[PDB]
Amino acid sequence: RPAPQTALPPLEGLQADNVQVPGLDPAAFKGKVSLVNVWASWCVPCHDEAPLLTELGKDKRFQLVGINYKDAADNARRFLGRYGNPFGRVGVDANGRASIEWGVYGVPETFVVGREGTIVYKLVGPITPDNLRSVLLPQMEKAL
Repeated sequence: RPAPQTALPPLEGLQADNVQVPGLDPAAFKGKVSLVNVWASWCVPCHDEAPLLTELGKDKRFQLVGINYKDAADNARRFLGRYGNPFGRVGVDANGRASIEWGVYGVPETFVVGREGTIVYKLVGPITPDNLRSVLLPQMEKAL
């Protein structure tokens, strides 16, 4: 299905290369292979998976998008300062309403969005070394 057309404001004060990281504009999916991760600082598996996303963010073939779910800004900024920020865009979903449009049961969940802006794969639960290497990255490469 087409990715939901949800627009979300940014996480104020999150910077990359000395400029504010933008929020989520659904036009950003077209033409790219994107990973969309829905996370919160209070979520236990979200901590477990964070260092794996920081590494994946080094791979410039892909766009990484974060949806910060039901999380206070100070805590979200602490989280990304602790583990690093792998995301090129971070949208804040303070009330969870955008995540319902994405079909999110709880955090974390991860989606792969292809060049046509459609959802080609979903992972429920944390990214692990095994599902990164042998499930998610293969699907992402196929979508290129």
